[PDB]
Amino acid sequence: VPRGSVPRVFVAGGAGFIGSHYVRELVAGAYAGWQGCEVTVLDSLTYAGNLANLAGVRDAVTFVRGDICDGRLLAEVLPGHDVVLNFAAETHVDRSIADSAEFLRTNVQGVQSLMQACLTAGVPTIVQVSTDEVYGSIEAGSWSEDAPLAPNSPYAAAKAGGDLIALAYARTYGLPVRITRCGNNYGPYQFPEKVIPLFLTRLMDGRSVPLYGDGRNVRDWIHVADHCRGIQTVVERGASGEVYHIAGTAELTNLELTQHLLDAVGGSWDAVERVPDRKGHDRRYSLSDAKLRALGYAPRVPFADGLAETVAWYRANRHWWEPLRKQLD
Amino acid sequence: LVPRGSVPRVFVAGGAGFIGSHYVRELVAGAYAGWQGCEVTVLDSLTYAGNLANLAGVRDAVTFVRGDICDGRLLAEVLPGHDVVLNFAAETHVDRSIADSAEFLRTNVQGVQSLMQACLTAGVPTIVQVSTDEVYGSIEAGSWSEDAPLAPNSPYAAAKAGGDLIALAYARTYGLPVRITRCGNNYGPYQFPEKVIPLFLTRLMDGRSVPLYGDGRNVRDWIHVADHCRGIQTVVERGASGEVYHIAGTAELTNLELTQHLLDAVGGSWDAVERVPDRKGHDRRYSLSDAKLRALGYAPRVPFADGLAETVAWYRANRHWWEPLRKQLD
Ligand SMILES: NC(=O)c1ccc[n+]([C@@H]2O[C@H](COP(=O)([O-])OP(=O)(O)OC[C@H]3O[C@@H](n4cnc5c(N)ncnc54)[C@H](O)[C@@H]3O)[C@@H](O)[C@H]2O)c1
Ligand SMILES: NC(=O)c1ccc[n+]([C@@H]2O[C@H](COP(=O)([O-])OP(=O)(O)OC[C@H]3O[C@@H](n4cnc5c(N)ncnc54)[C@H](O)[C@@H]3O)[C@@H](O)[C@H]2O)c1
Ligand SMILES: Cc1cn([C@H]2C[C@H](O)[C@@H](COP(=O)(O)OP(=O)(O)O)O2)c(=O)[nH]c1=O
Repeated sequence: VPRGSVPRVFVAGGAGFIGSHYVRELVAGAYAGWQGCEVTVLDSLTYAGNLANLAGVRDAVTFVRGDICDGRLLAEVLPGHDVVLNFAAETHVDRSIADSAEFLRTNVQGVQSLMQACLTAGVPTIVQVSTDEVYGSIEAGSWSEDAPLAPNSPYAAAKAGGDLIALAYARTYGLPVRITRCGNNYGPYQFPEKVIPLFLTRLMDGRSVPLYGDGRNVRDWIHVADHCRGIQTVVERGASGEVYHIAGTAELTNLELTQHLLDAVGGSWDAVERVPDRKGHDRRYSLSDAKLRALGYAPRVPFADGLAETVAWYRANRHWWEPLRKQLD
Repeated sequence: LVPRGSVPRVFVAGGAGFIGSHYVRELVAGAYAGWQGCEVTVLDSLTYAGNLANLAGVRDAVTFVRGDICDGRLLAEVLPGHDVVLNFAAETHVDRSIADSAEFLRTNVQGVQSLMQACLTAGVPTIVQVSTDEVYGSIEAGSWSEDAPLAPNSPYAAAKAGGDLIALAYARTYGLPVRITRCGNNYGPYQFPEKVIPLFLTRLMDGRSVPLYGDGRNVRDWIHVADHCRGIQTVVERGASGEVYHIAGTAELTNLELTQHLLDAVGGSWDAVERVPDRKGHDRRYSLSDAKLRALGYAPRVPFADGLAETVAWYRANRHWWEPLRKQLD
C-alpha cells in the first residue's frame, strides 16, 4: 500500500532553491491542515541541487536521486501520493543562452514525462510551477492570466513549452494539473548565480558586482516564502486546467535593486561594474494576481524585511555558499 | 538567393514524408522559378511515416541521409554548405499523440532546438520551421491572424507549439534567420493512409468501412499539398527572419460534408460509414487568415473538387504504394 494515515506529497526538484523551501515549510507544519506529512523529494542533483538544503528534514523526507524524464522510475515512485509539485527545471537565463539543450529536455520533455506518469498513477492534485517570463516583456501595466505567450529567451520558451504540454494533458485527459506563474524569487538557499545572491556574496567578499547593460531592466521581487504560500493556495483552492499568477511586491529597476542591496550590506557604488548587456534581455515583467488573491492568497513578507533576513542568512552561511562562489569564480 | 556554390543547395529535414517529399519533388522538377538544378539533401529518420518510395522519381538529384534531427553531431557535419534548411520532420498524427506523446515532444520540440542550434553554428542563411494551425486551439467564427495567442489543446498541437516557441526564441535571442509557417489540413498523393482523406479512399476502394467520429460537426480548412508547398516556397523567397506566415485552406468543411465529398468522389455509400463515439483530442474548428502571405504573392492553384479528384485517381492507380501501408495499419 503506497499511502497511510497522513498526506503524502511528492516534490520534484525539491533539493533546489524554491522546492527545498516548500519542503522545509511543509515539514515544519507551516501550512495548516498538512501536519505530519510524508514527503518524497525526487531530484537529479544538477549543479543547482543541494542536499544541504534538506539536511534538517530528513526524518520526514524520502529522497530519490533521479530524473523527471525517467518514466519507469516515476511509475514506481508516484503511486500513493496525494499531491505532486514540479519545481524541477533548468532555471538560469544566462545558462540557457549558452546552451539550451537541457532546458528543453528538463523543462518540456520532463513535464511530459511527469504528467504522463501522474495520469497513469491517478495523482489527484498536480502543480506545474512556472514563471512570468513566458509572457515576454511589458513596458507598462501588468499581465493577467489571459496574456499571450511570447517568450524571448530559450529558458522562457522552454518553461512555456512545459506549460503548454501540461495544459494539453488537462484539456485532453482531464489531468488535474494547475499552473502557477511567479515573479523573481529571492531568499535563503538561492544558488548564487541569480542576481541577489550573486551580488550579496560578492559584496561580502569585497568583490565587484556586474550590472548588465544600462541597469534599467525591471523585475518584480517576491520572497520565496510568499511564492510557496501562493503555491499552497493553488494546491488547496485552485482548479484543474487553470493558471494562477503570484505577483511580486517590489517592482524595481536593477539600478534601484542595486541601491537596496548596497544599503543592506553597507556597500559602495564603487563596487558596481557596468558590463555588456545580456542577449535578448527582457526589459520588464509585471503580473496581476487578482485571481489568486480572490482565493485568499496575500503576501506576508515586505521587501525590506525579507531582504534584511536574506542578507543575514548569506552573512551567516559562508559554509554553504563559499564553495559555490569558488566554483563559479 | 545567392547560393554558396554553383547551384543552390537545399536541406530538407523530414523530406521522406508526405509534405516534405512533395516539396522535394517540386523543387527538383523545376516548379519554383529561380530554383533549377538545385542540389538537395534530405535527412529523414524513416519512422513509420517515412517512405523512400515518395522520392523514387528524384533519386539521382537528392542525397538521402537516414538520420534524426535530434542528432546534433550528425547535423553539425551535414548542414554546412546549405543555403536553405526546411524542417518538415515531425510526429504528425493527433490520435497517435493521444496514445503516447513522448516522441511528439522529442521530435517536435527537442528536435527543433537541435536543428536551430546546429543551424546557428553552421551559419545557414534561411531556415523554415513548418508548423500547424492547431497551435491556436479552436475558433468558432472568423479566422486567426498571425498574432493569435498560442492555445493548443492536444499533445500534438502543444508539441508543435513548443517547437515554434523555441525557434522564435532563437530568432529573438541570437537573430537566427528562422521563419515559421502554419497551415491547416493537407491532402494529396503520397499521404500516409492514417489521415482521414487517404484512410477513407483506401478503405472505400477495398470495400471496407470508414469511421466517422462523434457528431461529425468538427470543421477543417483543406489545402492541397502542392499549394502548401508553394506557400512555403513563397516564405523561402519573400519572408523575413522571426516572422510567422499563415497558409490558408480554401475548402472549409464539416466532417459530415467531408464524408459526403469522399463518398461521392469514390462512388461509395453511407452504408460504409461506421458511426463511432467521439475521440479525445480533436478541436471544433480551425481557420487561418493568410492575407499576410497573399500580400507577398502567394495564391493557391488547386480547387478542392479538382484536387480531390486527382487524389482519388492517384490512389486508384497506386495500390502498389498504399496496399502494404493499409495492410499494416489493419
Ligand atoms: N528562481 C526564480 O526566481 C523563479 C521564478 C519563477 C519561477 N521559477 C520556477 O520555479 C522552479 C524552481 O526554481 P528554483 O529557483 O528553485 O530552481 P533551482 O535552479 O534553484 O533548482 C532546480 C532544481 O531542479 C533539479 N533538477 C533540474 N533538472 C532536473 C531533472 N531533469 N530531474 C530532476 N530534478 C531536476 C535541480 O537538481 C535543482 O535542485 C523552477 O520550475 C523555475 O522555473 C523560479
Ligand atoms: N499533414 C498535414 O495536414 C499538416 C498540416 C499542417 C502542418 N503539417 C506539418 O507539416 C510537417 C510535415 O507533415 P507531414 O504530413 O508530411 O508528416 P508525415 O507524418 O507524413 O511525415 C513526417 C516525416 O518526418 C520523419 N521524421 C519524424 N521524426 C523525425 C526525426 N526526429 N528526425 C528526422 N525525421 C523525422 C518521418 O520519417 C517522416 O518522413 C510536419 O511538421 C507537420 O506537423 C502537416
Ligand atoms: C545574474 C545577474 C543578473 N542581472 C540582471 C538580469 C535581470 O534583469 C535581473 C535578474 O536576473 P536573474 O537573477 O538572472 O533572473 P531572471 O533572468 O529570471 O530575471 O538582474 C544582472 O544585471 N547581473 C547579474 O549578474
